[PDB]
Amino acid sequence: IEEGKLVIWINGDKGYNGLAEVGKKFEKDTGIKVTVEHPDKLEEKFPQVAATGDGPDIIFWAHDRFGGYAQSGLLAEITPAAAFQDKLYPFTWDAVRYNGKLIAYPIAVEALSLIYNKDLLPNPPKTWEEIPALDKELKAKGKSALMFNLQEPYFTWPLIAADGGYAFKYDIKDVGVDNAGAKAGLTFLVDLIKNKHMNADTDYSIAEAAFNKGETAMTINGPWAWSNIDTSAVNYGVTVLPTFKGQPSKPFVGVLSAGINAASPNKELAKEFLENYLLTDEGLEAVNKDKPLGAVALKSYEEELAKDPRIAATMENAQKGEIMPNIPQMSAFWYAVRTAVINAASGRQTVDAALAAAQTNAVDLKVLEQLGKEVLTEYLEKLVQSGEMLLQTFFSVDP
Amino acid sequence: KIEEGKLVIWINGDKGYNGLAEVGKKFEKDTGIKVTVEHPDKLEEKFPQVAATGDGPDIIFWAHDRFGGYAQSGLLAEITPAAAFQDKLYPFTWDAVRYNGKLIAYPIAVEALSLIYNKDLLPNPPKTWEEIPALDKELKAKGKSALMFNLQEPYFTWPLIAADGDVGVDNAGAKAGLTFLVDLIKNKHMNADTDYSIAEAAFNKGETAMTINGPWAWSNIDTSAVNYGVTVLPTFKGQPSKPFVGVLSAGINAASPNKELAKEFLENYLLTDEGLEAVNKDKPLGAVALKSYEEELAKDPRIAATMENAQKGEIMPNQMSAFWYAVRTAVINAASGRQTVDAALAAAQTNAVDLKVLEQLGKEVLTEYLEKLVQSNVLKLKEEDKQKFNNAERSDKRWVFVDAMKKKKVGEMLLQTFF
Amino acid sequence: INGDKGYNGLAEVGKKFEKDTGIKVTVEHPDKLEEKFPQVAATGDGPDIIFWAHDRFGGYAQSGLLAEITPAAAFQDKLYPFTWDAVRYNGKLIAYPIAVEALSLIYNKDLLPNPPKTWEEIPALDKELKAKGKSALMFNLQEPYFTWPLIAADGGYAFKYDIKDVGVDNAGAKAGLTFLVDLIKNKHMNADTDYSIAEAAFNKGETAMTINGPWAWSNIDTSAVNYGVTVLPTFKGQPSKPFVGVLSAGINAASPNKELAKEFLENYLLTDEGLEAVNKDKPLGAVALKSYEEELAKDPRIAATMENAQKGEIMPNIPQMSAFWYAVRTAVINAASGRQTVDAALAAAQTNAVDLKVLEQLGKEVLTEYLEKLVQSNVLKLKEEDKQKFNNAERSDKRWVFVDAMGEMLLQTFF
Amino acid sequence: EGKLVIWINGDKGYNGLAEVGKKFEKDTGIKVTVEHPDKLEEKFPQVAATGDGPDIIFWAHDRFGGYAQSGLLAEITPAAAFQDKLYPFTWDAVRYNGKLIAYPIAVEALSLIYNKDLLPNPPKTWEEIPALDKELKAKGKSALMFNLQEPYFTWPLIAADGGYAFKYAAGKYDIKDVGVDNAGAKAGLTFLVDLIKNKHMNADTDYSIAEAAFNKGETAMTINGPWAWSNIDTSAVNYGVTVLPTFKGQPSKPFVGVLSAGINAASPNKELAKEFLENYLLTDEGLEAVNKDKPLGAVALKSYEEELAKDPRIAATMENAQKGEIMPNIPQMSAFWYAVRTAVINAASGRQTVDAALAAAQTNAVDLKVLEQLGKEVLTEYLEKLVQSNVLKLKEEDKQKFNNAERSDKRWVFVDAMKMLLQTFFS
Repeated sequence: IEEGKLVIWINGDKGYNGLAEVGKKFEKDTGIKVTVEHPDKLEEKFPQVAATGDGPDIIFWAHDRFGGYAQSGLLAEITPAAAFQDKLYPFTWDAVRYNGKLIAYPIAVEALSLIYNKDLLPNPPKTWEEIPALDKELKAKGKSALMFNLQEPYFTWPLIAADGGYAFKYDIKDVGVDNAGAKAGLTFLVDLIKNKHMNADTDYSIAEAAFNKGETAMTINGPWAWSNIDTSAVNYGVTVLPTFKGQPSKPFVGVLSAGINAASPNKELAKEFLENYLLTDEGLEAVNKDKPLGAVALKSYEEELAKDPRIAATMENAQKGEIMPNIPQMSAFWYAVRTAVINAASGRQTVDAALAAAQTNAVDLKVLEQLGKEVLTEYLEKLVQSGEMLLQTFFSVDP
Repeated sequence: KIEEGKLVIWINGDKGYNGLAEVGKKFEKDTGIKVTVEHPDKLEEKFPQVAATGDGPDIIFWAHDRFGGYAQSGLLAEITPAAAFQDKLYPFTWDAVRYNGKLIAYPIAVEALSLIYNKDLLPNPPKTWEEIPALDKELKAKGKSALMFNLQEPYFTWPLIAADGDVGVDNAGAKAGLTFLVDLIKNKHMNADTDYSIAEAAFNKGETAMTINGPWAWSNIDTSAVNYGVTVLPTFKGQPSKPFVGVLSAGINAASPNKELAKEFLENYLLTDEGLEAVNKDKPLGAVALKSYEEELAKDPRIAATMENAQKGEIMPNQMSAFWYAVRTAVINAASGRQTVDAALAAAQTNAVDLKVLEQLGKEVLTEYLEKLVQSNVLKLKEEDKQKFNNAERSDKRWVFVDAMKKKKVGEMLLQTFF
Repeated sequence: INGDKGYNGLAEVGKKFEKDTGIKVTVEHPDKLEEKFPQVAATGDGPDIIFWAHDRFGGYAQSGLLAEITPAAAFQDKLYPFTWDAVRYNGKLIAYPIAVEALSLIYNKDLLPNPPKTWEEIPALDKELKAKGKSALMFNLQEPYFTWPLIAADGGYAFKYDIKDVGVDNAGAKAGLTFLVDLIKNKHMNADTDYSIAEAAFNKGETAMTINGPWAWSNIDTSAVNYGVTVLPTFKGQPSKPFVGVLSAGINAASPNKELAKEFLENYLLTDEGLEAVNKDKPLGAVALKSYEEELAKDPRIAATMENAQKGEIMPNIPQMSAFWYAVRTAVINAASGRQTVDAALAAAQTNAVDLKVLEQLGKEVLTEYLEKLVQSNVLKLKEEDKQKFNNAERSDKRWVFVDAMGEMLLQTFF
Repeated sequence: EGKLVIWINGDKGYNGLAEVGKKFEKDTGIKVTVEHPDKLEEKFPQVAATGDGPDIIFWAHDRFGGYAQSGLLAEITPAAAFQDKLYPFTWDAVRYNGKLIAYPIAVEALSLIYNKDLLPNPPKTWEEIPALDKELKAKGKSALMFNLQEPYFTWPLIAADGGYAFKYAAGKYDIKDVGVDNAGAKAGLTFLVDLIKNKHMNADTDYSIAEAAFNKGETAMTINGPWAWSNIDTSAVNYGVTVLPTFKGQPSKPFVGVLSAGINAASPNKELAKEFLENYLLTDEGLEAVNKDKPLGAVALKSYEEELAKDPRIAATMENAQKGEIMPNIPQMSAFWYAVRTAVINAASGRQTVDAALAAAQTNAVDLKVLEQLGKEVLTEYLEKLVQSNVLKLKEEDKQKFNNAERSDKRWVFVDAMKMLLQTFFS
């Protein structure tokens, strides 16, 4: 680790030079050089580059895959002014809340939104319960109402959690698929499949191909999919997700966050650059020019971009949507939802039996996984006397 | 990506891939079957993946070091070599390729360690290990050393370790060889930290009289002058040194509709007095499997020495851990001196069988991990592959799974988290 | 033999089997033979024959203690078909069925002169019997040996005809368990009635009918109740599936006389007076031999014990009672307490069963190599030929060959 | 609280601890009842984890360290002025992690016991043992017989020329530094087994074989502690104990255990002990009344040890304890006991050489405990599935208690929830 200057590590999602273009505004006005770098495999270098104290002082990544950094406790806290915590939506600071204090800075926001063909469906439904009758009307014209990815729990969980449902009780303690409100949401979904308003084999590609070829009226996707539906000429709107039993569908919210290192000796100067330069109207648009940040959580700027109705509804779904879990890497809980949807959609179990078995099949999958990690930890500790070769030694030929 | 009527062959860029191209189109001239010879971005792994989904080479060109993984997964078709064409290939050059009573493919080249000496520093090499310390006695007046080879890899050390004489790496004769190896180190005829880079760099500049290497090194040695000879490895106690012998073979896919014409290329065209030399012109094969034309090369005394060394050597181990790590740290500990030679052998043997225990409880825990994934049908894998998973016996479930996963949602991230 | 069946009653061969043959031999009953012979042949020694309950001989067959047995087609028709499947284990017969045991509906002829033949009569007829201060039916529900007959009454047989995880989530176990729990919500029966609470209810005489086999018969004799026993009620046109325990004679695999054990068991023990002599000391109950069983069937309860066993369920051959008992254990208590739905309780207990049995053999595997390492280091100084025996035993039974070597059993290193 | 309860092993002077304990009719007006349950050291941790048990417990110091990691005890509060009245090395014996744990009572170590009618002056070196046994074998006897099966008896000679169990670093016995493979460990070990291969000793002798042969006059010497003394006074031998012989000029180092006591962590009366201890038990007549019943051997206090030292047997016990060094407190000591012993057996059998049997034993030991922890974890996760499934009907207060306990002792907590499922892994 070095002192005298500040740095930044970002990928090719958002403009690598837009941040540079805002980068030298800092050093032009201050004199502290800010190098801006884009390491290949950023999410795979940081806990490596930081655990010994080296690396950046600040850094950028998402909030959904952020459960590998906070667990090793590295990102230092920030005492932002109350006047600063009032520049972004009050619910944004919870997405980067940990142990009680801060862990990074919100910049923008990402969430699933209801996408509908405006010519096929001029007024999209606001209610899940009215789509089966709507679909029957549309299948007589050769179309389907709603087609989105049923394979990944990321898309299907909002409806399963629509009735009094949410990921955690606030921290594991157990898998969160037990509540009887998920029975109601999962029942409705497996019905849309068994009554043939939906197919259980619909993946992301099939749902995307059906919408831009104009074969379906609605689909579930995020701002990342907006690029490919504009190549097609389908006239589409973007609105809030449909409600169920009166409660709104709440998707997962991914938020890019500007964390800063605890081994970082330029703590404050990193605050001055992010708070007073990056995180206001002038800084983001330098970033937003090279590549769009999507909806940004900064009230000042979001509203002027909220003139785009797609970006405004993307955020509206995010404010209601609940925060992407701090226990992730996509396992445990993720495994219980997916196996519950698959077995119930094919009719092997009623939904009551499916998610009850799928959840204890999840917790007992991770007692096997962590058991296997230990014997291999003991394996690895033995040959220390002398990363994928462990696959051909254990997936070898002989028994 | 499969096809009927073409032959596609894949080989490392180690080997002349142009040579096979040279032999390839001559095939399509006398026949009409257009052949394509590529050396894809690292074929050692890409093959098992694309084998399982059915595509890939019709003929795969490789050694019999790692064909364990290929035959038993069952996607390298069985062979039918006529008896009239048998009787030529060395009695032993198949034993290496013969797996599970049935033949996997046909061997081409044979590669083995050979004692490499220059003729400038000493005219005629010593034929046994025990006299090396005495000859080394007066090669330092000039300032030079007699022998430097790689001591880190068991591939080089094991020929001397087991030169004298489950069972285990700890035996009465393994002491003898190991004891002689480390006593050379304590007298500064050799150093425990000498690796492949140091040993080859010293001989190629000519301050070492003898080395132990294979024909893969001869390219760099030819390029760096040094008038050198190649002979049989030094004897220990009276028993010959037995190096690990790789035979480089030609596997053919089991998903290939053209398996008849795949042989037609290897049998009557590839392995001949002519087409063999065609690939070897651009790539030194060392010794070769055919006999009608192995002895042309045997005029070259360098290639003859490796053949005599290969006929005495063992077949490489085909399982890439345990015993290999036992011999490694047994040599490492005793060479640095911090543990007695017999203390190192005892400590190596218990770490080895404890390595295999810790290894195969992981394989049992692993087999349990995927038995749970197939049952929950998290994958939606075809009902055929799920019952076919449950039909296969316990040890091969791991392979039936991943071939029932390369098919297509992916469960490759579930498995790569397990490690 | 053991001390619960006839030692001398079967030792009376010297007076018959042996005289014709000139082959002197005779039994003796070591006490607590439960887990005591698993190793006298683990040598090649041991007796030629052993009798004991069919509970679990499969653990003593794949480990190589029981050879294949020779019943002729004419001799197999001398015993009931269902008892051959008791000792039939992976396609081979490893023993000779002698006597069998099963549940039966215990009626009494004063409250209800004609007992119910189906299960749906008892909710509707329990009414009559409810009011007057009693109850029509009640039995142990806290251990699945009693609850499984009705739960599995509609559906597949599971064990009669590979053994690992047939599964309890079948739609029939729903109908069985749903009907049973519907009996509790209508208060035809209460959720907390195990063995003694159920027997004391019938031995203090405030319930009409019960479920239990022959081992309890004497307790109803002493308490003044006039009862018989009959066949269990059918559930949805299909008979109930009570667990059929069998007493069978297996003959060792290292035995010297493979065919002399068969010639004696088949033509001398398994004949009318052969099994009789031991039935004189013993109420052998229902016997597998159709010839004599018909004469014991004068007792209408042995005929009912038999009839319930013919269509009954064969006892778990392997160590399945580790997962299955537990699978059908936790499924009932979680469902009867209203904590889970019948469907949620079945699939959970199903998957809870096979994933804890996986942990257990895994714990067996790491312990086996833990104990195996202890004998390679000679830390215990095992008299050597107590240690070749350990190294040459089957990788599974190796952990009990190690107990042979020297009661007291420490190992408390794990606890 | 209100009363004082004592646990002490049944082999000690437990009732001699009542005469001293019944003398509490002074200002304390509090009574004590001494109690001697067997398996006591096993039972205290499991019941004191729930907050019950005696106030003070007399036990060897080696297991007090395994207790205090779980916080089964409480902070000690000795004054530094009275700390000196004991022997300063005994304070390091019970000092654990940087703390105190107990108050020293007795010092216990091995010593050379000889037959004077057979052997008038003992040898002071191990090197002259083989020549002395050569003379006694001519007369039908042997020089030395002691238990070779347990490394506690063989450790003094294996450690003379610079052998140690775990190296004391700062306040801590270095666990990556094992001293059973040091130059003098080998020097002591071969000489131990050359005694066995030259037929001077025999690898089959255990404690029972040695004790009977020594008290029947069949051997001239034996190695034992103060516990075996009374059996030798019943014997017909005129015996005495003395220094242990030196090896290569250095004296042997026997393991020094101290019998001492603690004050329960959740105990309701912690200050009430401290007097019984600090002021009473530990006074000249305090230990005299328990040495009255069953002798304590060497005591940490001076003014009564000095009275005891006039009998040369306890003076030899204390002196052999001075050159000996304290037994570590740490769970890895069992891996030490396993490593040293399997090395002795295979070296005494000629099965392996001494350098070879030592190395094969050491990594056998830690590879064995690797399987132990792996066996404890699959067990721990296995019983978690048993209580979470409610198969054995508990919940009430016994279920969340178990689940809130830290994972490491989710076992002991579970089988003290037995208000049955035993060795099901042997089926």
